[PDB]
Amino acid sequence: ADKSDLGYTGLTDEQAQELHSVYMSGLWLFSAVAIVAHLAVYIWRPWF
Repeated sequence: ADKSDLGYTGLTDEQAQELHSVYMSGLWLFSAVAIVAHLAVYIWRPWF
């Protein structure tokens, strides 16, 4: 016995993602690009 609005059950996974997916999405975004800001910045110095 539970909600999952015996239909909301599915769309949930999507809404439930509206807060989750998105979360783990921007999460690994500013956590990778940043890493670039650390390298990409000290990476455009050397060229040879």
